[PDB]
Amino acid sequence: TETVGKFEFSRKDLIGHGAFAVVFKGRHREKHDLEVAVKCINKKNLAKSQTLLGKEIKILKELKHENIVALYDFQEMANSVYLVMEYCNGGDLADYLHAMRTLSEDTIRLFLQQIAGAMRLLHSKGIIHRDLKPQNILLSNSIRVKIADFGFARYLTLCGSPMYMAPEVIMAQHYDGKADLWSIGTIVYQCLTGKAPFQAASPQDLRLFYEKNKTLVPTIPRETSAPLRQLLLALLQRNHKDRMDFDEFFHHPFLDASPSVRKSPPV
Ligand SMILES: CC(C)[C@@H](C)NC(=O)c1ccc2nn[nH]c2c1
Ligand SMILES: [Cl-]
Ligand SMILES: [Cl-]
Repeated sequence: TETVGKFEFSRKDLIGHGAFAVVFKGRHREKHDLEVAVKCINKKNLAKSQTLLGKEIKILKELKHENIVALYDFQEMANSVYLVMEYCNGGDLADYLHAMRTLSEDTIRLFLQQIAGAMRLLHSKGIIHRDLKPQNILLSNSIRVKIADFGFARYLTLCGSPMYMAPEVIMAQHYDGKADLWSIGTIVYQCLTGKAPFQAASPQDLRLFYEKNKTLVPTIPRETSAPLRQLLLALLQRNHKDRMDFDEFFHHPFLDASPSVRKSPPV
């Protein structure tokens, strides 16, 4: 059993693994029923991992929201760094989509309302996440959504998953918070259809695709509701000048419950 301050964990309880972090389920050492997640360095990418976890500490100290993973404690050592965080017991959106294949528009609305709340705070603070993808949208059991993985966040060297990155980011142009809105659009599209809207054989081929095609239109199924169709077209604008801004996103009709009134749940 390893310890970080008043918290402990076994590496048997591996719950997350990225290029730049390994995450374990843990517990409070005094209150054994208090579950946590302990985010550690990935030694395969030590230098970068250390840098990113350091940055994440600094960002999350400033960010407190019900839809952003909470930071409870942290320790920074010479060759290692540890973040003690809110445990999310429902895995991530990547696992969920693999299992479900596609989500109902109602489920999408439920998750996106929560994302939108978190993003509202980022917007106010002038923070861009830059690495939004299904792997860092965490679920917790009434499914709560929490945005994680803030190591790449900046106030107004990125690597991750180019299929979720805005054209201006891929093309090494100026970007702002609207780059996160593109990412959200791609995620929403994937929840709806099971696939990313724009794919290529390689990151370089995706760049070439975005460079060549000054108008990008995602293929939205005929059966998609008018509000969701409109939202997806506006989020997935190639040129950020044309892309929906945060205000318009936050107040979009799709982010209101449909149906507005339903049955009370089965007894
Ligand atoms: C695997 C990493 C690269 C990343 C995507 N996961 C996390 O940062 C993470 C953070 C807090 C959590 N609390 N419960 N589960 C969690 C997972
Ligand atoms: Cl690559
Ligand atoms: Cl490439």
